[PDB]
Amino acid sequence: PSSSMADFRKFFAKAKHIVIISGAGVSAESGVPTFRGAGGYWRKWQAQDLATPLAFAHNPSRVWEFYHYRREVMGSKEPNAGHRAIAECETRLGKQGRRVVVITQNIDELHRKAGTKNLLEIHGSLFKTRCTSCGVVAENYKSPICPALSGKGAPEPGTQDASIPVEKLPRCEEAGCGGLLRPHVVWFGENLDPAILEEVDRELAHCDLCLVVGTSSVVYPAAMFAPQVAARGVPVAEFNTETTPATNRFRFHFQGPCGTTLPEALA
Ligand SMILES: C#CCNC(=O)[C@@H](NC(=O)[C@H](CCCCNC(=S)CCCC(=O)O)NC(=O)c1ccc(C2(C(F)(F)F)N=N2)cc1)c1ccc(O)cc1
Ligand SMILES: [Zn+2]
Repeated sequence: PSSSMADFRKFFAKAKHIVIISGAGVSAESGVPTFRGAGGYWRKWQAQDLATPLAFAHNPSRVWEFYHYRREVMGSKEPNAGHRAIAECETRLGKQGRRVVVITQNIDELHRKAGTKNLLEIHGSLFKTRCTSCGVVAENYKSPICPALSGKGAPEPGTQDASIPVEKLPRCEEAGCGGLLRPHVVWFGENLDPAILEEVDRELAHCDLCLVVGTSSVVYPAAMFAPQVAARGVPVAEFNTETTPATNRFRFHFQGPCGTTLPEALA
């Protein structure tokens, strides 16, 4: 694929509807642990070990400790220059009648924190809960999310399970429910919400330029979104620290941290 910033910016100057797909690399550049690839371990595990319905069924306390840790670390994390360039682009183009929408794989809300408004969080959020009894989805920023998790979630190998009884894990506050909450995060083996897929597809089907930023293009179905756009004939530019299995489907590839390349690309 082309690495001509000038040719990319010619498309950018005329694009009326830009889709920006983002993944864990953008979060890693803010120091967010992503628990995938080089993104870290929590105790002896990575995300694919704990972000599953079976893990939560068998050890909901351990899975809650993991997500508790990740919630609490966010207080010290800020959007990076990549997030900011993306948010600034949306704002600037929006005044010109031009649409920018972010479709993110990330669950850390840093695009929101940066001021992105047109945002599809296709895997949910660290800061939402879903009740396993009544299905209600709620925003939750409480620190700690429940008292039993105070001081828990420590990430060092050999840390013992808190083994919090399910009654003392986060519980639904809807009147008359009281069910056990789970993170409102899409886990491996679970499909994405059909309403979110419909919203994704509406943007993919109408965009005239697509950027795929900081993603390894190995998590499906998200990894197929930018290839679908390219197959429609629309230019796709990949901004990533390395090539990926999807790179050769795209019109452009710009190697480097997104905080380095995106401020120039989206100026
Ligand atoms: C990493 C990696 C690669 N794994 C994958 O891509 C797998 N994908 C998956 O498993 C994804 C979900 C991925 C969620 C990722 N969540 C993240 S990144 C949020 C943060 C998690 C955290 O950090 O805590 N799900 C699916 O791909 C999926 C698709 C269809 C169904 C379905 C059908 F009927 F529609 F076909 N049966 N109902 C179910 C699941 C996968 C595995 C095998 C397959 O054949 C297809 C997909
Ligand atoms: Zn409930």
